[PDB]
Amino acid sequence: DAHKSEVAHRFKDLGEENFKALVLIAFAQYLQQCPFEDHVKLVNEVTEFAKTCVADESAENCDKSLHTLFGDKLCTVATLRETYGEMADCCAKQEPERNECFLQHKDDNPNLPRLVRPEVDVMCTAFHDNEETFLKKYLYEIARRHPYFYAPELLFFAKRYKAAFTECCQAADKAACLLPKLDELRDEGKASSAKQRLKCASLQKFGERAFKAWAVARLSQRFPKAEFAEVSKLVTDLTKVHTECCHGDLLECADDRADLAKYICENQDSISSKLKECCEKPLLEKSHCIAEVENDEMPADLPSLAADFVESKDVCKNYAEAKDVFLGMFLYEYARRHPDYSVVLLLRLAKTYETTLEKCCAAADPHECYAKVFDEFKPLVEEPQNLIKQNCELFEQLGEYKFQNALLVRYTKKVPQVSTPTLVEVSRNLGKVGSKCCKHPEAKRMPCAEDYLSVVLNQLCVLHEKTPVSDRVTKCCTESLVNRRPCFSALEVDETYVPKEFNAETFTFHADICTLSEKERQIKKQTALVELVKHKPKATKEQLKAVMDDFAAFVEKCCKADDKETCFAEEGKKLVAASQAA
Amino acid sequence: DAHKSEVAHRFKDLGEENFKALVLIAFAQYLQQCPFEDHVKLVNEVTEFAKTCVADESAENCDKSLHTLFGDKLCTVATLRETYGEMADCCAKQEPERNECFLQHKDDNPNLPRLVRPEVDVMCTAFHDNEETFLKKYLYEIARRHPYFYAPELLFFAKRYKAAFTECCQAADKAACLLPKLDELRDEGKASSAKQRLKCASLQKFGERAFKAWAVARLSQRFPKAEFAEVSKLVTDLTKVHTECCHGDLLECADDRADLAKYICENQDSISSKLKECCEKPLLEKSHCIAEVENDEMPADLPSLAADFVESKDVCKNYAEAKDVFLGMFLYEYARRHPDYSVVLLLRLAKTYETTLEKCCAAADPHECYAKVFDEFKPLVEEPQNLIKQNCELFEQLGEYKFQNALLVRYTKKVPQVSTPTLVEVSRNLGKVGSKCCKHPEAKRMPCAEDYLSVVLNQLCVLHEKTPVSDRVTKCCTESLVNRRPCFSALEVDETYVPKEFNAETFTFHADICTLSEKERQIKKQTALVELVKHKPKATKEQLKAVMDDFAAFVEKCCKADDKETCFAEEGKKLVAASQAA
Ligand SMILES: CCN(CC)CC(=O)Nc1c(C)cccc1C
Repeated sequence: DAHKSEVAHRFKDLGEENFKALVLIAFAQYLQQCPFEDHVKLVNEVTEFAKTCVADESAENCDKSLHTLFGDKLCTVATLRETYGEMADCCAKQEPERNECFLQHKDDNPNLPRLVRPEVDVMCTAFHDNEETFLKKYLYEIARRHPYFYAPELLFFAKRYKAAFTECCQAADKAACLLPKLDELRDEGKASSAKQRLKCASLQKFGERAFKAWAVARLSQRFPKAEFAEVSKLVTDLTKVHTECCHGDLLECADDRADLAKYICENQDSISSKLKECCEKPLLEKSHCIAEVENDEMPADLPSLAADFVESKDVCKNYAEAKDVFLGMFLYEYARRHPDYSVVLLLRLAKTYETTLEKCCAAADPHECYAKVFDEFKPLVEEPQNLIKQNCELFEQLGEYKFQNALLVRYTKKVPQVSTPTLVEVSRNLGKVGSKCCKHPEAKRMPCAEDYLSVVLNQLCVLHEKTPVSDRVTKCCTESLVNRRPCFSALEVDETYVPKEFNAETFTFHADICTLSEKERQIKKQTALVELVKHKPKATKEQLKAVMDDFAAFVEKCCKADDKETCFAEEGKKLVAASQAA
Repeated sequence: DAHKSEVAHRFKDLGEENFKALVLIAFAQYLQQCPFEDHVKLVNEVTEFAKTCVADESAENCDKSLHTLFGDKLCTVATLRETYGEMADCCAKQEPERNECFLQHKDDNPNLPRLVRPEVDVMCTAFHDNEETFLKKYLYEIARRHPYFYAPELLFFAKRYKAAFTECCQAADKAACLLPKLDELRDEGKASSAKQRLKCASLQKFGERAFKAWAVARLSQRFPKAEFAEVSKLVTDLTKVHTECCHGDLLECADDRADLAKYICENQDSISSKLKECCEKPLLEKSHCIAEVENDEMPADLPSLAADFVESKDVCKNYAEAKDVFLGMFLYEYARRHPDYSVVLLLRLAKTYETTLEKCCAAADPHECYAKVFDEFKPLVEEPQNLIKQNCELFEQLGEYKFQNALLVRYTKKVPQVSTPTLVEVSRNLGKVGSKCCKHPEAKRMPCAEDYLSVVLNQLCVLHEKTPVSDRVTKCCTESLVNRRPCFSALEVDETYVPKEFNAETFTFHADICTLSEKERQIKKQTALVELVKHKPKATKEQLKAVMDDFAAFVEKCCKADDKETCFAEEGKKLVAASQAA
């Protein structure tokens, strides 16, 4: 924007309140390993500095460009820098240089605990004793575990967080009033983080060319009743925003986000009739809703494509002279008239249409060349549906657990070279899709699935990326985006895998297993199974799905055995030695 | 002791703040998981109750005992109990059954992150704004991370903690007065907590005859002015105490520790000269100190053994008739006039005398069979002095890191069959001894080493025991105790080893190494070297140390390299390739 003290420009538009946090995030998303006090200090130190910039724009450094004032204030530590012998010490670099050498250090999976909750009465207690130190830490614990969270969205949560307390902290059993709403939050937040990560990942990995086509797709379905170039307008608007939330430019990311809120609430009419009640609520609750709203009704008369995109004999006339924007119409039109279609599906189609025009505009009699181009669509607009059908029908039989086990093997046979902890975190999550998609009607089961799946396949690629072990994966991950899911399902087994070296400390379990949560114990069964298949890949399931039964009946035998931490080494000795038979 | 409302009978020996702390300890040592806010609450809930026991001796349940009233307030965690999902239903069992079924499985090795201290700028800030909380949080952290750790000592560290704060929170540079004293604190209690564990370990795994003979020794050193009947007595007193704190009875063991302190400070005149002062601090600090004081100046006169034990005509007289306490009479005599000897050396000596008297009282002409027994001592009193002498030179030539490497290679060839993650853990620590020992003078290095060592050897048996892979390592671990160091220092290489199959997926490294910490980046190089050796055992410390350099200079060339993870890919492949040379 046009301003000298760039700091203050945003400071105003966002407000002292939406600063101390939009800045707490920044530090949290950067230094993650660093404690609470360290971050509140630095924020309550960039606040004073940012207060003098509210005075005279030409003070100390007020003229600077945030990134500068940021990284600098970050090297105010150089203390815990011992935990960073290399990396995060590169403040020697200038601009951009070091700011890049910062967005890189962000750990996608930090070595942290789950946040254990104090009992419900102790939470409300701390909520009163200091209603602000409380809400701050929540905003922080999350932002350090999710370095790529939609920074502004993360604000809205702390709002629903405060409210969740301000209401639920008064009733005979306020306890059971609160949690069922914190959990909605816990998850619903964890879900947003995963979607956003994908958006950022599609920017830093496939430029914005790819990104836009996504918005053109999900912004059409959402606001179908709105001009093509009015959407192509919001699409480009939204892009700049998300580019700056991924780039770490939080303040301006929110500043731009709100700027859109205002705007779309102005052109509320030439956009849809669902923004109504959402504009009448805080600029905070504003942005959020607007994007996660309901789709609007289709157009009355519909040109039903065809003549508009396949029949018009002089196709290339508007193609070789347009390409982009022209294909953008095709998308806008197609997507807007398919609130049932998955976003990834519309793109496979559009990239299919593009694969046709570029092949037909190079042959005699082109206007009759394609024609049967929509003939390609059929298997592709069905294949996904037939897949969701299968795996859902299967999910409703094996149940979430045993199902995650099916994948644990299939996906672990396909690429054993992959980190064991990942194969679990991922496979478990793939199983989690069936739970929150096979509850939907056939029409809406299409997106939810292909979408949630897209998300999870990414947190596979973002994990493997830091530690590349199977170039087969990196092949599926780097080679195209709207070809990721198709790629993996296509992967076959691996005869070139040398069965992992035994290691008994692995298949050795202890009474520690007994004192575990139902899930963190399942996750142990999971991890066990993975390291297992990796040990002798060419093994059938009826055998695994037997050795596993044995183990389950074992862990459940030495958790009920009179007083046994002794049999985990006696019966466990037998189990290992026994299973090796077959 | 004795009293009606023991709940308030204790509130009169410590009286709040010394009571609000002992409660935060006992609790945070059981509910190691439940957060801080929960623990503070649970401490007040006992205070306000123990206050209504100051109101009138007989009220609600003031008459109740402690193990009982603690369990009651313990079955208050009706909330948090998912990690206790199959832990703590023993509230059904009554006294004493209920107490046991609690101790039996409270984590002995929690899964908590390493405290990342804030900036010293804010630690002091916090130390002022809220001195009370900031201080009691440390107690909860340290007490939870050390469940079986003594409670009194814990309190001591706490006052020295604030002492380091009240004193150092104002200086041109407080960041130089502070953490040198805090790092000092960490590894001290860490040593005390570990040296504590070993104590119980030996007591439980090897009866108490082996334990008494241990205290007899290090007591005779601490207090050489004391008679024997005095020392002998103190031992049985101390043996009762230590058998308790170990078993878990921390409520009475703590009492007895305070009971004993009275008797040692009662008659210092027939015990030690160094007592005087410490017997002036409150009853709490009068225990922790007395045990860890200093070695009283040797007597003004000494009959220089020999005549007592070597001749006596029939030493088999007051021996074959009294056996123990005779060797104890001896150990006392010997250990009192050898303060600088390690307490483990003195014990090998006393076992060498017994084994001798047993082989000389079995052949006609005893006083001529032995009388030449103090000869076998000559070597075994120098033999250790030899191994500490060498290694110290070596240490002060390679430094910690490179010294550990030489060990990772040595001990690894000795027992390749061991868990890599283990060999590193143990080898590193061995290299960590020389640091906090090779600084001390010549006299205070025989025990310093042999002490700090048997702890590191112990935390090898606890690791190996969990996963027995080499019968000649559990051998050394079980076979005797004072034959641990002698057994391991004996282990030859291993011509019978099957070189761990290649697999270079462990020999591949990725950018993440750079964004690691000083130690944890070296932990990987050492994890590497171990895995290296286990691939072609019969190499040479010439080639190993050689290739260890190429790699070290490689990870350096690849972290600063432009900005590449492709570096590690292309370069690492060149490293593996060239490493295959030799
Ligand atoms: C059963 C529905 N949810 C919450 C009510 C389960 C869940 O969220 N599990 C989960 C969490 C919370 C964080 C990291 C990894 C996992 C597998």
